[PDB]
Amino acid sequence: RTKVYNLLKEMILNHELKLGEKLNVRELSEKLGISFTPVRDALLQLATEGLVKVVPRVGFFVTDVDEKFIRETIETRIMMEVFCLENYFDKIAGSEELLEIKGEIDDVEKSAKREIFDDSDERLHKLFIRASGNELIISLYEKIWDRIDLVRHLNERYVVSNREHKELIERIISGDKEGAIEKLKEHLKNVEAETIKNLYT
Amino acid sequence: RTKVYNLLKEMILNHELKLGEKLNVRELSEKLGISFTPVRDALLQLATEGLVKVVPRVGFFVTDVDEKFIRETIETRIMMEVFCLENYFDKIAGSEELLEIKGEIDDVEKSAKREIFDDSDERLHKLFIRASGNELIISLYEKIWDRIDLVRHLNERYVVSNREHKELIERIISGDKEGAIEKLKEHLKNVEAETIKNLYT
Repeated sequence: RTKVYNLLKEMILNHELKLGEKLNVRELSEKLGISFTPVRDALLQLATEGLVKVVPRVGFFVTDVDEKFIRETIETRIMMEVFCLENYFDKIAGSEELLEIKGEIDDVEKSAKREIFDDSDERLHKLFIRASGNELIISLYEKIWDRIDLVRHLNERYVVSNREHKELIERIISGDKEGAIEKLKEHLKNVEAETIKNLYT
Repeated sequence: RTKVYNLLKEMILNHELKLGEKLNVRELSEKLGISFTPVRDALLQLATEGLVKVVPRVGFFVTDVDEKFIRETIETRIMMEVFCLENYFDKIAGSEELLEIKGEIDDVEKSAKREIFDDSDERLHKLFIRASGNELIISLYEKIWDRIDLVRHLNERYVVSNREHKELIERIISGDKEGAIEKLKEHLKNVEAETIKNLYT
């Protein structure tokens, strides 16, 4: 149930199962060599998360992504990341993980290696959330991050995002709370706009 | 389906199925008069929501409630409700729904009827979230409200909460965003403390 959930989610997030694609439990079970029941269980789990849609009298489909999808994700990120950066600022600023990430970011500034960036991006934003120690918020944000991953194909600006991340960390390290928050908001709004523009290719 | 899920969730939230109680799929199916499949489907969804726990080779149980559960809910409420009240203030202030809630509050103060209070409490806090128009945040908050309903038995201070709601709404109508946010945070912290204190009675 979990192995298969994780496998099917990976296939949706990396678009092996395409946005909007019709999903058939039996096809998947045969494709994956896994019985029917845990495939169905996993699809239902994915439906409650919004990555799968269940259309009465028809069946399961991979979610479509439209402007609303992107916008709702970004507003949710603003709400959660800002709350956590504001209220757990000193914990974040003093963390060993912030310094590791800072190094990754410097590496990207030189290499423009997208893979390192992707790592650093997930790590930085999840750090802000993890610092709360609130398992409920952490678990909710894991699913919000899935929505971000789903639209990664539209998020081309990584070189400029990396500069934004570099500056954000500098503000955090210096103690500039309000400046850090403003930079985080600017970054998220810039991502929103770029992501949406690329939706319309 | 969702109907079965709603019935079972309702039985948890009203403590027909007690906190920590072992849930038997066979027994539940027979009680509700339905096939096993949708009962199992519903329990698995409730498990992903945190209202049910799955214990390996043992089975399903209603969640227990402890201090962490309460605290994590309350922090998440502060996060979401403050963000929506801050960013959608004028929309909330001008809504007809705020005026109806205002009237229910006066009913409660005169009458101290709990049932009217519980309606007003859900309506006021959900109004703040609904004003965002963000369906993702609205859908997440629906499940956070389930966690609030689960601990209603610990939340005795409704007469004083109602007076806090009265002041909060007066601050919204007066146009004092900052004062309204302060009062909302105070109210939520006061609910937290007393719900926790009543946990250990």
